[PDB]
Amino acid sequence: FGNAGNYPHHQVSSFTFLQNYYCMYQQTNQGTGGWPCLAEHLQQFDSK
Amino acid sequence: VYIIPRPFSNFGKKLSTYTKSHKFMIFGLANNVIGPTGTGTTAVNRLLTTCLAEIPWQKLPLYMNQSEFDLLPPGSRVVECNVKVIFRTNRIAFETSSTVTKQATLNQISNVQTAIGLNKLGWGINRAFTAFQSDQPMIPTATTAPKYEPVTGDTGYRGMIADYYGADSTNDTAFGNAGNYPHHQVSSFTFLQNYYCMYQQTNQGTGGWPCLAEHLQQFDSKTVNNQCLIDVTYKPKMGLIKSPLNYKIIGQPTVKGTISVGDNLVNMRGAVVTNPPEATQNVAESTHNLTRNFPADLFNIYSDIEKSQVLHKGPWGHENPQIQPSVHIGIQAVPALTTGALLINSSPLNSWTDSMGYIDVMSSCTVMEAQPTHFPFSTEANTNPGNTIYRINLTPNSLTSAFNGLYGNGATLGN
Repeated sequence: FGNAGNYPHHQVSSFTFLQNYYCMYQQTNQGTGGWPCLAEHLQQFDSK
Repeated sequence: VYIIPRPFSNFGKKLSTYTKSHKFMIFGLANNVIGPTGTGTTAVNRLLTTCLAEIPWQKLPLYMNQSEFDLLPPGSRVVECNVKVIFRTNRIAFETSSTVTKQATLNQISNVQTAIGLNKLGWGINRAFTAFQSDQPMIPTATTAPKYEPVTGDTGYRGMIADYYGADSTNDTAFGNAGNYPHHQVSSFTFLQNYYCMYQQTNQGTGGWPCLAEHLQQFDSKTVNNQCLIDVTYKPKMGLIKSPLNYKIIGQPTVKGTISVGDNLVNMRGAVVTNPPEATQNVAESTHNLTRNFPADLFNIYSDIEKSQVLHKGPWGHENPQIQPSVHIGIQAVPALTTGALLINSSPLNSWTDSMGYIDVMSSCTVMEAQPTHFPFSTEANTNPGNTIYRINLTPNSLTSAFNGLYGNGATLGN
């Protein structure tokens, strides 16, 4: 509420971020072979 | 009647396919002020340079990675393999600096240029990776052995393979906040580390710079933009890419009565051949050829990492007692360098605006094979001399494509 505190955003159009991005896990020795291929599981367009 | 039906062992043929979307980047290397002899060995010679970046559609890794290669059965041969590229776009700098010279501009005039056969077929050499210049830094300076495999003066740079695929779940040098990334596997741009140029020395032979311009096409980039300008393919004349199949020694008389000599009067040609042009001259050349014929069967590869080994081996792998010739075509994509707006006083043209092109390239190939066996207790895959395959060995490199033709590749190492 406040000049400056936690805003109704949605209720009054506001941008807000998508606070999570995604990634892949993998360790070292208890199992191993390389980074699989994301590229063949998500499509890419020329944005514009 | 009643025929008792014979046996049969039909060994099937594995036939795979591979693809990969590489995102390559080129720079508009300023029509490369020719660099004199890259080596203190050929010292008096030079390289007229182009920005024509080289797409390695001949080095196995452009198509498949470690494993896929790794797992190919013996006798595995690449059937055909293709590349198509799209001028996804190019980017040119914006001088803020006013500095120098180079007047700042929102203008932009750039132009793509592609070319095919030149490489192999014409009069040039792929000599790249380089060593170069400060602002108005697109012309370059140190020639160098073209890099496909990884290079190192103990520190190392490169790894085509690893550039596209990253390291091993354990390998240190990569994996890391900051070390050798899976790129391909997770879309990344990477550069086309080789550009192409032409060699030529001074006095033992002479007449001027031939005309590249009439051996590569040029488009107004923006026009050709986001449209694919490459798509040529090669069906290697002989692409046995894994150690061949061993013919087994279990027939009968003399052919295993003993391991002696079993030779015979055939009256048909059966050995690989050789041209040795005797260039000798006194003000423009005088040549002489001498066909040399030679042997056959020892192996094809070893280090296993000889995936970074060449593709079409038409000049050395004679399959069975016979013969043949030919070279994998070659292919280049790029943008002629954007000239600085060097006002008034430029009456030399030598100021060059940094510009980088993002070319989108997809590579694919087939390679396939069988795993037959004709002997009941024979261990390995096995065939017969009927084909067995045969290599032809030599002291130095066999056809070292990293140094210009005479159509086939001379077998000696340049620069």
